[PDB]
Parts: sequence; structure tokens; C-alpha cells
Amino acid sequence: ELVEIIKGIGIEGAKEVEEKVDRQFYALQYLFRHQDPEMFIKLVIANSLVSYQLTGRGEDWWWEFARYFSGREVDSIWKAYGEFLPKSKNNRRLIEAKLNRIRKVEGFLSTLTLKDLEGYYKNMKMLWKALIKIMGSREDSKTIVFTVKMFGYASRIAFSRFIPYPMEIPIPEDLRIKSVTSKLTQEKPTKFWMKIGQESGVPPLHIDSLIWPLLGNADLTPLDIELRNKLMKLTELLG
Ligand SMILES: [Cl-]
Ligand SMILES: [Cl-]
Ligand SMILES: [Cl-]
Ligand SMILES: [Cl-]
Ligand SMILES: [Cl-]
Ligand SMILES: [Cl-]
Ligand SMILES: [Cl-]
Ligand SMILES: [Cl-]
Ligand SMILES: [Cl-]
Repeated sequence: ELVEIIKGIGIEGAKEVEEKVDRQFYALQYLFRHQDPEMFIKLVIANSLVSYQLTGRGEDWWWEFARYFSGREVDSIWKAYGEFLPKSKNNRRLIEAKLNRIRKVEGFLSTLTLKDLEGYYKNMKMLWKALIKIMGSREDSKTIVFTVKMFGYASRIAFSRFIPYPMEIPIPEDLRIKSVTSKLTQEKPTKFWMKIGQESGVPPLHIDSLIWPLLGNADLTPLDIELRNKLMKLTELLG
């Protein structure tokens, strides 16, 4: 049933919510046109990896990020964040750990070309596994798979090309996702939405784009009526 609504929405349904509704995707389009493409992608990757335990709303954090780096020539991402995070409104917590995470991913990013980034976009499972190893993280880390997701947005924008997320990458299990999964099952959300994903044909990183909006009574209006009614039906089933 849930499976049917999500299959009916499909990848293309998720693609539309991402490109018309998702406020993080919009934040990224904003930054892109005011940044070097290579640095833009690398910054989104670094930003994602420290987007946990925020001192603000997720959507405000990503706009703050967008506006801060718009116009800013960046030499060292690590240094940029050393200045950025302590001054920030929405991410002013666990700064020592986050800067060290940035220091750590930056070594990796600094070796990559725009072409490398593009190859990783054609091979998102490989970016996934690479980050797991440079960061020393669990495969199902919510921060790791959110980074792959945002990398997807960034690369979608920069390379003008839609590539769906791999079926294999689990949903980012943050509190909101934990919440909605409560009223449906007792299994781990990472495990549950993989199942829902396998049957509906919609990769769990795309499913995530469907759940998180229906949760803040957000915009629906640049969408198509049929998609909206599908989205309205899903909000019923979730509760
Ligand atoms: Cl589809
Ligand atoms: Cl949030
Ligand atoms: Cl976030
Ligand atoms: Cl704010
Ligand atoms: Cl405020
Ligand atoms: Cl701190
Ligand atoms: Cl810390
Ligand atoms: Cl290049
Ligand atoms: Cl764009």
C-alpha cells in the first residue's frame, strides 16, 4: 500500500520534489551560480559531513552555507570552515570534531579534479564506499549517506544531468525519519526503507525526498496536480 503509492510517485516523482520543492536543492542552485564548479561540489561534500547536531533548522543551515560561500574565493576548505563554523548561526556546536572531520575529508577532496567528481557521480556507490573509508564510518551512517545525497544534488546541478541514486544506499536515519518510521513498523528505518525501496523501484535516497517534506506542511504548488494528490495520499498513510 505504502509500496504502491511510492511506486506510483516513482523516481520521477521524487525528482520533481527535489528540483521544485526541496529547499536544500534550491540553496545549492543559489551557491552554484556564485562559485567555481569544482569548489562548489567539494564544499557541499564538506558541508554535509558536518551537518549533524545543528544549532538551527536544517533548511536555514543550508541557506546560511549557501550565502556565506557565494562570492567567496576559497583556498583551504578546512580554513574556510575554521572561520565559518564558530561565526555561524545554525551550526555552532561540536566545532572541534567537525573541523577535524573537514580536515580529514579535505585531504581527499584536494586530490580530485572536476572530472574525478563527475566519474564519482556516474559511480555513486564508489563515492559512498570511498567516504566510508576516508571517514572511518559505518555503511549506514546517516551523515555518510546524506553526503552522498547532497553530492547527488550538487552534481545534478553542476553537470546538468540526472542520475538516480543507487538502490543500495540506505535512507539517512535522522530523527524525523526515525519519527515517521515509528508509526509504521518496529524494524530499523535503514532496513525498512530498503525493503520499501526494493519493491517500489524507488531508491531509498529518493524516498527520503518524499517523506521529509510531508512534514512541515511545505510548498507543493510548482508540482503537477496528480503528483500532489499522490503526495497527499502518502501523507495520509504516514499519519
Ligand atoms: Cl518514475
Ligand atoms: Cl531540521
Ligand atoms: Cl541538514
Ligand atoms: Cl537562521
Ligand atoms: Cl533567529
Ligand atoms: Cl563547539
Ligand atoms: Cl567537539
Ligand atoms: Cl577536471
Ligand atoms: Cl541548476
